[PDB]
Amino acid sequence: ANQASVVANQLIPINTALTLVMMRSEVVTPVGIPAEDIPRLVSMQVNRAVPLGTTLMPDMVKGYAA
Repeated sequence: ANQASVVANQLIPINTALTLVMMRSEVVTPVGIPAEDIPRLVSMQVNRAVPLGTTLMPDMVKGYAA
């Protein structure tokens, strides 16, 4: 139920280091990367461009392992 995920706050381009302005927290379905992981994601890279409003999933971030 009320578990919040990391959602793209702007289009995130491929192979670009994640910054805090790119990530917001939102309750969405399906559930993606927990919103508590936003600090851990800073400077990690996505392996695909992520459109605005997309829920970040584990498989999209290079090197991510919960």
